[PDB]
Amino acid sequence: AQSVEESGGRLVTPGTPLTLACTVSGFSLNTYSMFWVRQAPGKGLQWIGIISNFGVIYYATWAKGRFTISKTSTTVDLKITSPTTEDTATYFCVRKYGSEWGGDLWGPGTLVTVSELDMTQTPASVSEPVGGTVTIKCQASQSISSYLAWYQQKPGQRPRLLIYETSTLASGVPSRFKGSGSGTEFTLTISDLECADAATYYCQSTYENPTYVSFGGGTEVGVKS
Amino acid sequence: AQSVEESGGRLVTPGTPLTLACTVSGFSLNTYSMFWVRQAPGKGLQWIGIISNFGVIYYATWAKGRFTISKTSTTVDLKITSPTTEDTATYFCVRKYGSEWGGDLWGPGTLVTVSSELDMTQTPASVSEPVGGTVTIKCQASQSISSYLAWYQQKPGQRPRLLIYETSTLASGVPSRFKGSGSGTEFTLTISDLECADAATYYCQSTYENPTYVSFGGGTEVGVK
Repeated sequence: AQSVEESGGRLVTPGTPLTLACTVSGFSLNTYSMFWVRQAPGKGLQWIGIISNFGVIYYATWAKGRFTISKTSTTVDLKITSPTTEDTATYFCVRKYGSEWGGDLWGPGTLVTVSELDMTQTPASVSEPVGGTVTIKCQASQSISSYLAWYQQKPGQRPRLLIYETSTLASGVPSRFKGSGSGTEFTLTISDLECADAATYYCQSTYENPTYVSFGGGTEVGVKS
Repeated sequence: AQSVEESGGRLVTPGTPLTLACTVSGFSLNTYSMFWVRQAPGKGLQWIGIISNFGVIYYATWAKGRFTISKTSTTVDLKITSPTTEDTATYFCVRKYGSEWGGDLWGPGTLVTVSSELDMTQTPASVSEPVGGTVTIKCQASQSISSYLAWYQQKPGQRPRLLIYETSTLASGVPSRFKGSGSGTEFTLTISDLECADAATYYCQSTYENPTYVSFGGGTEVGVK
């Protein structure tokens, strides 16, 4: 079985440096690239940076100077150089799938407490009845061709990949989830809604450049009963 | 017969003053106090101010200068004196229940778009348990607020529903699976025999009868997985 797990999260005082670890099971970091994502409580997902199987690192522009990535044979490490209260978040390491800068295997995340493409997601929140239809729209500042993934996140759980390459369905995801779009306009449609489908959904630019990798703000989907 | 409805929400340019109306059915503004709450998209609930049945107004400290409340025999009005982009939100009027500065009847809310001191800490931010499980949410007040605490339920894209007032007293229609407890600074909500219907955001609110002490928690997303 292939799995991923983060560790190192704890309470800390501003400026006290901190290192998090991401330990992998069932695959080699000699084969697979890994990346780090964070999520402040109540806020959405934010990309920090990526390290290739050959150890080439790319950081988001906002993260440069604030974070250091490094790796061992079995561990990917994230150092927070000089924390502030704005760095309070759950930190996830994610295993990159082959074709794009998206992730198929997420860790449970580790909580840290401290005492340029734009993606526009609509709507923010929506509830429809069991059997209903929901449509989420995602709009990209620049053209990202087919490099778009959709993730599902239940409250207090990790994101699950639903769709990669705009329309390709991940293994075990039912065909009720339909992805479509090209360039700047993308949509996810959930047909025959079920209670299990209630979650937050995020679009992500999986374009292979750190300037272009971006998460939408999220869409809370509820189911009426 | 008893209901509340807001009106006046629209797109506006920064600085253009705007008045919203709250019109009631089934009760007298001679008997009941009314208060205004706002909710930016994706963000949580924020109290603006209250007007008594006798027309005595209290504003949140942040709201002073930014908002004006007034009433006619059948309408409660909220004026935004000089809107900014930070004022973009759904605005709710709420009918105050007798014992505390909490609200039992909420309107659908009206959307305003603008385009060109007690602290409540809710733990955890997000949580999922399995159907039949138990969920426990903690709410922590900066100062002692005695038994003046209410719990609200909000499904995505809907209005809040009052569950519990006076710390432990169960509102009309709410099943006994919802248990509230606490005193002073430490309060908890427990949902027993979890159901799909229960998946929502839950907010605690200080219902202390002073404008410096009225505050909403940041919310807890509850999932059912």
